[PDB]
Amino acid sequence: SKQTVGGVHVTPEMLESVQIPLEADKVGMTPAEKSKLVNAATAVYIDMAVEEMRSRGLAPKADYRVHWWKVMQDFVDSGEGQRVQETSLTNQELERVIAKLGIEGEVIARMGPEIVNILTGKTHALAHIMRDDLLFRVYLSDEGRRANRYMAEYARLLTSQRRDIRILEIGAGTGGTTSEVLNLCSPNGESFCAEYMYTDLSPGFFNAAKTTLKKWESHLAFQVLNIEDDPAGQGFKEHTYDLIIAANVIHATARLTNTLSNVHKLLKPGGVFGLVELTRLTPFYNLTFGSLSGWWAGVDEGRTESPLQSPQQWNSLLKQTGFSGVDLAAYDLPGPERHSCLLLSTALSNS
Ligand SMILES: Nc1ncnc2c1ncn2[C@@H]1O[C@H](CSCC[C@H](N)C(=O)O)[C@@H](O)[C@H]1O
Repeated sequence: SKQTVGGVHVTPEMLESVQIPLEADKVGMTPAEKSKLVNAATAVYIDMAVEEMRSRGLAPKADYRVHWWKVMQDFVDSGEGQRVQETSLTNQELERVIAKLGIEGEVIARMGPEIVNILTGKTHALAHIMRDDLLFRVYLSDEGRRANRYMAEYARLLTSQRRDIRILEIGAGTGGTTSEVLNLCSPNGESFCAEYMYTDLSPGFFNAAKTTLKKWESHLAFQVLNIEDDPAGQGFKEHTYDLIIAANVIHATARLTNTLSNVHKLLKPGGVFGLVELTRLTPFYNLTFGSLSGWWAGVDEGRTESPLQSPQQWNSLLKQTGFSGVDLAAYDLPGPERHSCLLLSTALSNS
């Protein structure tokens, strides 16, 4: 179609058609069926927790966790729980599945039975999910690998055809997306751009990232960046970057227009914003991330069921914050059971 983004030809189909190693293929069932199941195991635990809270006359600690509780209650009371009646599992069937689901079934086995403990404050959700780096592997899991691959693939296209590209990654964390990007853009550790600014809210990640990304360490710079705050005030050079990568982070901010405006301050006009985001809430994500305070960062501006936005919503937000909107959307899967995407947008001069 000759569609271009950031000056290179790319299409949704070009990215979405890529098939990559995923545990669901290897386990191996179809994504839509598994999505039914990975989410299927969660529905059981959600239902149990809601039933247990109510029967025991318990209420959650009076903080963000009540929002989590509300979502689980609605999931059950809306009748959505029963529909998920359609899939019945004996307690034998349930555990038998989970052993096969690698990272995902495993978070369910970890977190599912701890829902009441988290709600009532007997279990520290973050510490709990982080043990054995389970949270970090969740990012590496099949759940988000395809969207990360979309991003890496676009970065490769960009860096292979254009030289001296400057990249900044927001919320790089332990480098799950980064690792995919670097592996495609610099398969042999060769220099491939003029700058890769590795950033996160917390510098605590940087040490492990350097080790994880050792093959590329001399090409990476590391700096703290709270994207909720003015980037210039944080020692960054405004409007110098050609590509910004933000995987699974932008939603975790308090006010999306403020965050996007800050992203804009970093990009050159014509610069590309690579946004990797979940497209919608699923019970599994509610279970997995809903227990964490960061999930509820947007409640004050109405993101009260989850921090997430649909692609259409991101499109509008982008247009209001100096971007072109969604130039390209690539989804992990086709149909209703899709849950993640890459959104590419172009920074526009406000002048
Ligand atoms: N306000 C903020 N500014 C910059 N980073 C933030 C942030 N709030 C949360 N983050 C970071 O965003 C990351 C989200 S987890 C995503 C990790 C990685 N991008 C991946 O996809 O695999 C965390 O490391 C967290 O520290």
